[PDB]
Amino acid sequence: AEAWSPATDERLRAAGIDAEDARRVVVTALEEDLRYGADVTSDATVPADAVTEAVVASRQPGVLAGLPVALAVLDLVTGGRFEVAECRADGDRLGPGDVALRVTAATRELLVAERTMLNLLCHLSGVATLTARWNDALAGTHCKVRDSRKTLPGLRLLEKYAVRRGGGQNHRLGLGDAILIKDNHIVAGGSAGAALQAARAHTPGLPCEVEVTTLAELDEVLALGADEVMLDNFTVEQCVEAVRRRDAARTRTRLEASGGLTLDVAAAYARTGVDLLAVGALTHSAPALDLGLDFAP
Amino acid sequence: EAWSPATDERLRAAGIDAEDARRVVVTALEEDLRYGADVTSDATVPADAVTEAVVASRQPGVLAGLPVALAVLDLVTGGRFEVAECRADGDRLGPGDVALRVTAATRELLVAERTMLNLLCHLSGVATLTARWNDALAGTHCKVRDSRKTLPGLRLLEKYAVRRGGGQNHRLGLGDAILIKDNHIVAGGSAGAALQAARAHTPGLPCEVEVTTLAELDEVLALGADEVMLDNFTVEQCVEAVRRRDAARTRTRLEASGGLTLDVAAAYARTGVDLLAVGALTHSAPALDLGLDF
Ligand SMILES: O=C(O)CCCCC(=O)O
Ligand SMILES: [Cl-]
Ligand SMILES: [Cl-]
Ligand SMILES: [Cl-]
Repeated sequence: AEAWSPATDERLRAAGIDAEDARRVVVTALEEDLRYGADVTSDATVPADAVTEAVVASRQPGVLAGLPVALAVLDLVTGGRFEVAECRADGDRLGPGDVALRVTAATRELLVAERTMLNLLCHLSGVATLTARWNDALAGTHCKVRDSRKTLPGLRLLEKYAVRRGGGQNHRLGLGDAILIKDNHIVAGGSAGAALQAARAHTPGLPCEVEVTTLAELDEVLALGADEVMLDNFTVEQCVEAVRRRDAARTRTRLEASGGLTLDVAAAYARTGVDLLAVGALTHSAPALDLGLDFAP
Repeated sequence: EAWSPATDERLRAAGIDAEDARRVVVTALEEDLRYGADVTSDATVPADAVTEAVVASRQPGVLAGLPVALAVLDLVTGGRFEVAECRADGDRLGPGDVALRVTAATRELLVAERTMLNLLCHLSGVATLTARWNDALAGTHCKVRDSRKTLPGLRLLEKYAVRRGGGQNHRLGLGDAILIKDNHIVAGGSAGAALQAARAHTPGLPCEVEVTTLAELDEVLALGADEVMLDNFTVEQCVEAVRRRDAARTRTRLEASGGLTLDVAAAYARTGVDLLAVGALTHSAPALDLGLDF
């Protein structure tokens, strides 16, 4: 059905969704479902001229994300022949039974679109829902939660979007848009300070963060006025000490805790005064939110 | 942007679709490289540096995706890498067990590693969760199967990982088997009518029909349905369903699904049903924690 309508492109861009990446994801997903042939079940049991109303409804409480992409799927499958009666916005809180979308379209085309629409909605809503749980554990502090490059293959930009819809902040998108010095770079470079100085000199225009595993490495990069330091697998007490040394250096380096973190210790870490938590699980281990598509009776 | 014959051979020996795997790998590398080169490593790691690297598990689980991770490394290095040691997909790993030992240019490992690990940790996570469902079903004849609730773009690799965890696949897509769902019956008005229409249309294609009530079950058992999916039946309703199937004396295979979770898996396996269809295997599998250490 080759590409959807410009109205759908505008809705994707209005939402901050990368439209070319979303097209690749959608076209690929439909292909996974249709490469063995037409929908035999529906073609045998549903008339070609049937049209129906359908409701996308949540079965669990959580945060909605990906509804513009699901509409792009339906737009593509129907060639634009659908009408929306009702829709919630990405970022909205849903409870069980809440209706996220009500649409009318040819019944056979809804049956083809349904599973691709839901696989996208449920995963992205699951990401935004988990992100919101982490963000809520940070209430009462100024701490924020951030994601990582531990995304699922092919879904990076959509999952980064979902993290934003859940109240999280995006970490860098790839290897070339920001520096993140890690232990292999510190070993190679000769010290934490040497790696930090080499990165600053090689690409002075990029954001620069250095990950440390010890308080000794932290002292080095504070002495060089690093803008942002990732504290790798620090205990809560080591974070308090790290924050103490940061406050005394009066460089106002941002501190980001990472590694060894779970939702039940997130509030404890935020209380130490670190500025950020970096959480891989937001994208690599987010349980899907259970949404279903139900035809009108 | 092509890998070696040795990799095509590896993927085929494993039963992995190579064209799909190429699409997944190339797409995933582009996600990481579209903003420019690995500026961090280019500033700090010598261009001539070479290192051995170990993929090791931090947690117990089942390995899956290792030939795909090697295809990533093959592409990034242009074939310039040495394998010293490898486990096989489907092997059980414990903490510290070494899945893979390779030697390559250090900068190329640093470009390859996160793509390799995103694939390896996800697919091993799918296989690991599948294996836990299989363990809960041990001592019964009930088997676990997956579904079309796969992450977009990852269907064939995720279905592969379910098999490596000891699970069954059913339909790969919409076209390869008939599965009459609740929405088909809503649209038609009758579960028995939908079954007969499907049977008539393509007599040799096996029909599975999904029911939500014991009265619907009665209706399709009377028509001699070959396979019935019990949608959101409780444990007690499945026992009742097995009873009515036995009383109707049909050979109908019974499958249960609908929000199934691991803490009730072992109970559902003792209802008499033949299969549990579990969406969570593919849409809610926690990643297996694997790391790559120089
Ligand atoms: O949408 C389909 O084609 C199958 C969906 C199975 C029912 C569900 O959403 O739980
Ligand atoms: Cl935004
Ligand atoms: Cl950044
Ligand atoms: Cl196999």
